[PDB]
Amino acid sequence: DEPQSQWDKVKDFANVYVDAVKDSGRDYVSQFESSSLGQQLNLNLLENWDTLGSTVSQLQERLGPLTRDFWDNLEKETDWVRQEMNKDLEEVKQKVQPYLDEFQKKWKEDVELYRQKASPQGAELQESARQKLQELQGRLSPVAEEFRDRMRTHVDSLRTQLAPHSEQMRESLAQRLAELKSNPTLNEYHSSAKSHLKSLGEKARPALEDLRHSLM
Repeated sequence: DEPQSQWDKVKDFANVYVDAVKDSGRDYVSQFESSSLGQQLNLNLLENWDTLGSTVSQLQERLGPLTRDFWDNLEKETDWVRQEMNKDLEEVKQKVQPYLDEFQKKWKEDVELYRQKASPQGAELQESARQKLQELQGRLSPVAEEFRDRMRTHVDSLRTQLAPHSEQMRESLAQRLAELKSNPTLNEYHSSAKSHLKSLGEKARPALEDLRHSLM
């Protein structure tokens, strides 16, 4: 029992780590979801050119486990980061009272949920499901274009979104425990959903500030 202004501080980082993990999910789902629909979509542009028929030569066959992959994948992550968004908010403020390890604890949780989204089993699933060939051409037909372009763009964008989110996650969570442990300062603002990414970069580790500016 020691009321003062700790509930406000804890509530800060609470949404911080959530803003990142949540931002990575929306971008992670866009790529994956774009791969499946983009596979049959691209192939169609090729056939429609003249053939005008389309089929399930692979675009559909792959689209099956594709959408289903990211589905259950993000389904857990998103559902977690979300439910934890508000939960952790009142959980961290209620844990600080009794003096718990919500700080080091959240680190084990956040990293857990990230290990999933960050590690899309679907990426290696489809990749290994075929194997016997790398990023290149070997089908002769014009279909290799959409396929190859999709194979590369798939893992490409996937790592493109996780690339930054990965470095930021290491910085946020890092300074996080340091903020509650060191206790540098405390702010009072019921941040709902307005420039949450901007305000974060301004008070985040020396690396996100670069993106905060270059991002209307």
